[PDB]
Amino acid sequence: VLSEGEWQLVLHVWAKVEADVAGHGQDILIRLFKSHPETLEKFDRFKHLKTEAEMKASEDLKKHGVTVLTALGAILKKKGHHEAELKPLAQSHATKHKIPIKYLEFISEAIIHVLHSRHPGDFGADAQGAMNKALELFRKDIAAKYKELGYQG
Ligand code: HEM
Ligand SMILES: [Xe]
Ligand SMILES: [Xe]
Ligand SMILES: [Xe]
Ligand SMILES: [Xe]
Ligand SMILES: [Xe]
Ligand SMILES: [Zn+2]
Ligand SMILES: [Zn+2]
Repeated sequence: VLSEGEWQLVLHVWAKVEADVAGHGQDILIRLFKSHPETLEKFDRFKHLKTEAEMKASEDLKKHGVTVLTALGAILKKKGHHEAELKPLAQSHATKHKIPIKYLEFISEAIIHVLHSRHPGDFGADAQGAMNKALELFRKDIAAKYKELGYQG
């Protein structure tokens, strides 16, 4: 697990995301889709977007970015005691959206990239390491639920 000092790094950085949830959310989803266009295919809602300019122009995509970061923020704020918040998410992503664990790894990389881009002064290697650990813990617990339900990977 994360040490107290590492959770402090994560939660203090997260406060910076909360100062502009829509901007960070938009940037993270665009970075995911550009870096890994195969992830687009999983969203019937977005698969029509073919270019980066189209992604930037979509109000619906910006709305979903808020949904994603609001859910992730609720989880991080539980400092690992996130069973009630994580369960519904693991269920829907395994059984309904059918999202492989690898794509959760890809979105974790996009989050780190955007935090670095937006906060070059604030988000040094120690915070980056701590954020990586927090997202790993998130993935580990989702993966366990996937395995339970017979999806895993
Ligand atoms: C940071 C990790 C992620 C969080 C916190 C997250 C959160 C959510 C939330 C809260 C919803 C709406 C409720 C629901 O259906 O459960 C949702 C919908 C969805 N998510 Fe995720 N998600 C994450 C990663 C991903 C990834 C990597 C993909 C695909 C590559 C994905 C695919 C979807 C799809 C297809 C929907 C349904 C969208 C719609 O048609 O309305 N999610 N996500
Ligand atoms: Xe996001
Ligand atoms: Xe998820
Ligand atoms: Xe994640
Ligand atoms: Xe972010
Ligand atoms: Xe987490
Ligand atoms: Zn890829
Ligand atoms: Zn707008």
